[PDB]
Amino acid sequence: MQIFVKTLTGKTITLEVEPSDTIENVKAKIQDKEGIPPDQQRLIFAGKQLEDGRTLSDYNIQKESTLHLVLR
Repeated sequence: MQIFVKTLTGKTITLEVEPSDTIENVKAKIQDKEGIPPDQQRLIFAGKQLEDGRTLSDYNIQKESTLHLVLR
């Protein structure tokens, strides 16, 4: 499924992911696409900071959802 990741620079990128993917995997995908190191990535959805070892499904992230990416 497609999701959106809205960064603080004005850029929103798209990713192809599965709800069973871990947050760590998603951060690795963001690194692949945009070059941002995972340890700098703070991901937020529905007021919650996302934890590396959990999955997208754990946070009820569905198709066409938007995550917020803030850099540490």
